[PDB]
Amino acid sequence: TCPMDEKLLSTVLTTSYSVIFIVGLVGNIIALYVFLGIHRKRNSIQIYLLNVAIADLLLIFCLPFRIMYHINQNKWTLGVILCKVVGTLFYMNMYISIILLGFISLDRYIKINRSIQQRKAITTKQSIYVCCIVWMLALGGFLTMIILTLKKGGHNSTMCFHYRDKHNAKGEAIFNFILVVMFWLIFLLIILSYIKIGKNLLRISKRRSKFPNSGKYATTARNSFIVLIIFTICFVPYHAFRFIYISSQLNVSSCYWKEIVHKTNEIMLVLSSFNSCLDPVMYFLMSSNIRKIMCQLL
Ligand SMILES: CCCCCCCC/C=C\CCCCCCCC(=O)OC[C@@H](COCC)OP(=O)(O)OC[C@H](N)C(=O)O
Repeated sequence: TCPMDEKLLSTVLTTSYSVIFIVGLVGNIIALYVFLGIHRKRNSIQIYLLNVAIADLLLIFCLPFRIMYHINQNKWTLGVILCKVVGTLFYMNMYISIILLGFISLDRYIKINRSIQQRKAITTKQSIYVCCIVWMLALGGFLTMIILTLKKGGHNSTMCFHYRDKHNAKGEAIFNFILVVMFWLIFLLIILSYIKIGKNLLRISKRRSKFPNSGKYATTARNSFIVLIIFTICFVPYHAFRFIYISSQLNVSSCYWKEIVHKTNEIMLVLSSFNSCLDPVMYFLMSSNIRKIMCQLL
């Protein structure tokens, strides 16, 4: 290996992940309470948000093991089993979050731009179907990768999450390439969905047929682009560098490349978990009723 100094990396990762842990924990607990407590009835969007809250709660649950490993001595005291379990559950949660984000955007685009009257709220059915399908497929992929790693591989060690070349497991390289291309497709769908939502609300505000509360359309138009840009800044960096990460991880290379690649990936993961901790606060603020509840309570 090439052991370059990483005390500053350890400190920044520990503090960032601890802040993300506390913020995402409080955000996701309050979000779960407001999705099961004060929402006796659920809509498709509320179902998808509840599942994003669950996925993110599991990501904040994954965080403390990462902070322990990074702060203790940058050494992994537990077995290779727990290493692979946490390292796989984290990515499982991230890509479940991203798929559910895409699904919310798609339903908002079918609800806002093209819906003329309503849908008679028959949407919770296929909402629960799609959420259960995606969760089961994600459990399938997570267990597949964890069993293909724990037994088929020959390499286990006493340190975790560190940079390891995937020449020992090319299946993981191809799995990550598949995941990156599908994330870019999902983000293309999100960008189409939210751009079209903003444009439709902008034109409707431009006509302004009915004078009363015609400005709420401006607020919603800004909110569409806000959530698109937050998702764009919190995810596109990581998945844009991941192509270079895979390309470097499956060829002969010097170590100096390896330190910069590893530390870039650490910062990008800090960003990704930052999104997973923001999203509940985003739903708290963007909803009129919840924002009024918070403002009158605070
Ligand atoms: C329609 C098909 C969609 C397919 C996915 C279904 C939903 C998603 C379900 C769960 C993802 C499971 C984890 C996948 C891991 C991909 C990323 C990756 O390569 O992580 C590797 C793990 C180690 O895994 C064993 C080889 O990395 P770590 O060692 O935990 O961290 C190393 C490094 N810090 C890094 O993360 O690059």
